[PDB]
Amino acid sequence: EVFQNETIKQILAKYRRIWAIGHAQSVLGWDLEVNMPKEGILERSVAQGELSVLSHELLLHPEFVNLVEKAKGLENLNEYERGIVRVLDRSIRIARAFPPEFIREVSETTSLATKAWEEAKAKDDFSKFEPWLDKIISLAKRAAEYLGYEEEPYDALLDLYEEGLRTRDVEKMFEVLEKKLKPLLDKILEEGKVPREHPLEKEKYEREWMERVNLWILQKFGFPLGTRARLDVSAHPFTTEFGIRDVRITTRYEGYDFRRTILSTVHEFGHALYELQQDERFMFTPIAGGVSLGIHESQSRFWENIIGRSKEFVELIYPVLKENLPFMSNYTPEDVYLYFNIVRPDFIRTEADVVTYNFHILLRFKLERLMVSEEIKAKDLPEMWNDEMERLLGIRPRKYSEGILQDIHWAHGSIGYFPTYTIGTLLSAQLYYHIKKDIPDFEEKVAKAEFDPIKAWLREKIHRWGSIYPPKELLKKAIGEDMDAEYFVRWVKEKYL
Amino acid sequence: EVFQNETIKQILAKYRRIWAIGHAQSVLGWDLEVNMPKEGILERSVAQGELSVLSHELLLHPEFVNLVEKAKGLENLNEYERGIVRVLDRSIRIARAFPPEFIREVSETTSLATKAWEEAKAKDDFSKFEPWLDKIISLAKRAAEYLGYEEEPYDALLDLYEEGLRTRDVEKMFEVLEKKLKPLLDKILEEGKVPREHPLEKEKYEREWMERVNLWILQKFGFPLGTRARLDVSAHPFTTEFGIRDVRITTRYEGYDFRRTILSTVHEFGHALYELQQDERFMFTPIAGGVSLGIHESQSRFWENIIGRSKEFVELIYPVLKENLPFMSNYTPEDVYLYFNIVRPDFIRTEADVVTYNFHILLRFKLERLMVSEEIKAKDLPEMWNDEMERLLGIRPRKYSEGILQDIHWAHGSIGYFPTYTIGTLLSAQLYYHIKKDIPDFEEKVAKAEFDPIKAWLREKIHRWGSIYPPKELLKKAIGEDMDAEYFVRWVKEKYL
Ligand SMILES: [Pb+2]
Ligand SMILES: [Pb+2]
Repeated sequence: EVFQNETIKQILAKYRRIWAIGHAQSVLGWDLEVNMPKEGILERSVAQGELSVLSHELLLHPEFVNLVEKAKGLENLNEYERGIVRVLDRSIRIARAFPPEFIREVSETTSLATKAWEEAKAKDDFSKFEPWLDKIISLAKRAAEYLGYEEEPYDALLDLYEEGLRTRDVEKMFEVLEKKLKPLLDKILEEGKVPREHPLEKEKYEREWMERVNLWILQKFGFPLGTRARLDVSAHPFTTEFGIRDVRITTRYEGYDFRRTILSTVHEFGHALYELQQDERFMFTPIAGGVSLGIHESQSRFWENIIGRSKEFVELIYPVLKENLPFMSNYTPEDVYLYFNIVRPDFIRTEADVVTYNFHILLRFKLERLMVSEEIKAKDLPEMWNDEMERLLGIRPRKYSEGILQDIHWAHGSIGYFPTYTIGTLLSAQLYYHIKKDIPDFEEKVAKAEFDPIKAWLREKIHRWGSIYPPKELLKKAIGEDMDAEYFVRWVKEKYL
Repeated sequence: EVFQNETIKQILAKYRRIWAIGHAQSVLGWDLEVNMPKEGILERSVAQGELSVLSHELLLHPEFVNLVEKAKGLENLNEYERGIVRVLDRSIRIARAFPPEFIREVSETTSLATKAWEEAKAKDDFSKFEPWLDKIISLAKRAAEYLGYEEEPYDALLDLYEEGLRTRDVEKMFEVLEKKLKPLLDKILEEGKVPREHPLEKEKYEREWMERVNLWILQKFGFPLGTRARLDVSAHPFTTEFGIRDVRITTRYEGYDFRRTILSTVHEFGHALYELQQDERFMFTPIAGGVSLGIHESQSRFWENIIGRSKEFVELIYPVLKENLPFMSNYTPEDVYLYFNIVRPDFIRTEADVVTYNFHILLRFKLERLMVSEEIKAKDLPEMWNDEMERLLGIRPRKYSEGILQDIHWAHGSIGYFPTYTIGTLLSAQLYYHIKKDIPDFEEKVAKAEFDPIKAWLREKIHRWGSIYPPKELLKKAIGEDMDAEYFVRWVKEKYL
């Protein structure tokens, strides 16, 4: 049926091994964050490394590569079998772009740069990370040359994190935002409409109270606990796919500002539902699973912002908040709504509201493009970051930790990564209007906890496709168009004005 | 220092990969029992299988095998480097003894036999497992021929589960038992000394009560929770070693008969301490970790029976039982002692007291030797089992589930396995007297929760050695003698008379 071709089948058979190591890498990663006794890190780390080299070795074995090439030279194949080849070709390609010596240099520099960044952020000192940032800039440019690119070198890094993404693509969405979203922010901020803060931010809670609420919400979403999924706690919330029938998410309980743990769980649910609603005929193959960071964040932001911060979701969860939270006997459902939608330009990207969030990514996009294109100097980055933070949000970091040092990404060498976050927020708005068309009683269904039709919509339009088509081709096919920042602007306009 | 030789080092480097897959297999196995959502079994199972073949493939790679052979031809090497070779030679040897076609036949037959046994036990029908038992008997004999053996074919299976174990060895310990332990049992059973049952067996408890007690006991043992170890719940208690700095044990809360969860946790602690107190200079090498099932059960039975069922341990935990168990306000510490040491011949091996336990293994030993030696018939096994149960314990199974069908072992094909359980019980007694010599205030230290000297004793005598020496050579070196069933008899005599 789905996989008929003989060459395709020999590929998939070998792929199972590669798939198996990945299954193990997932469990290892998850357990490291969730259960592993502190001192087990050294042995966990070596195990993780030996497998990564093994995995890489298997993917590039002459036999495997020969089969892929061969199959790529076949015209008989259906879309599914073709997907296998597109996906695996991109993998083999990216994998052999880096000379083993370079992969080594990066691992080394990265490891040491993260450690140097980690203390530099805590002690507010950019000098302890500066040199490392210059080394990371050089590697990025080299990487761009190893990968190859048509227009700009930055296209190569961007394409690394989002298949088919180009600098011109990123350049465009941010233009639409700077001219149409920026003013909307100013207007919102000056009318005193929504508040910049809320007293519920200070309300303290005991872990068990909120885990009762989160649990309740996940059950309302139909999250298959104990059967195909799990919810646990970790330093930072994340989602993992051990398989189509085993997807797990985590969250954290800060102990205060309950909005955090709630929306964070919903955000991850969004990533999980996607993996959960994959097509089981693709099990053990490279076509199963989300196609990219961008499409993936479209799913997490859909559930978090489109639904989680909507008034209906607030009414739905309101009674549950009252039952488990004592301090809730002093607030009304509107109080919770205003709380869930506060808008306030601030220093930290991870804390930014939905309106100010994308500007944090835009500035990171500008510094990144310059870093890899012109001859930028690390020692000069802090000021460019600060001037940008000031030009977009009116505020200026007073210490490195509130500015250029807040995120780990650059120290890990993740250059060209940041823009996929904006893509998700944008796509989450676009998707909303398209579903708002086939399900006009969207809001009513949310208020009543009838999410099956919405889950089913997402499945048919995005999820079931897995990695069959590249990100862009996937959108056209399912939404009849490409990404368009415009929707995000309307969504915001229609929500705050 | 420890690993100097160049050939040894190239071996250890390649071994890391093999070691890494094993690290992953452990995590996979553990998570399957402890966290995995029910439906994730298919994908977990395939992952587990692909790795086992990979592992096997790596162990037998010409490069690896050539290095081992080469090193085996070196006379310069220290005991440690030598240990590496002994261990790896035995592994490569055992691994290539079975033709790939045979490994396949067994996997197939085993899988289907376990399923057929699983229903056969539930529906009390031996016919649904009988044919499968005949197939398993044939494989066992073939296996013995593939492995090779000097005296009996059964030596080959025995050696498979306990390096260096011979049928003559097993034959001996059971002789000493049948003539010296058997009467002791009769005497004990006829004087009304210890009871055959206790009312505390019926006392019900809520999970949280007992997990407070278990937790307390593990902390009294110095079990490094959150740092190098964990305690969780699973269908059946077991211990796993993800690493020297990551060892985990589980237990279960039946909900009644609290002795079970307590001693079971202590039993597993025994296995864990062993892995925990390994020598870190052997990390990532084949010499780190327990040498065999036998030595391992010596450690679990040491802590479970030598200490866990001793009067001092009962006094130590007594106050804690009172605090968390309401129904305990009706019993005294002697009541708990009698309860912990009841003696009663019964049908189920896993439930047998320490005095009647070894007879369950002796009968399994007799049927196993005949099955692989003479031309035994599956259809005739039930009656031989029943006559043996009657000849040793006076009772006769009335249904297959109480007899020949109670254990999974044969259906898994684990023939020649059972005797390692007796070895552990025996060795746990021998060890007691040897430690009773260097630490005559043994009992006093237990009553006061001063276990460090006892842990240290075990480390120096057994644990630190890892897999450097074969089981037998290990005993001689550390205890100045070989296993001798006699000690177990005295221990029992000195405890019940
Ligand atoms: Pb996310
Ligand atoms: Pb055990």
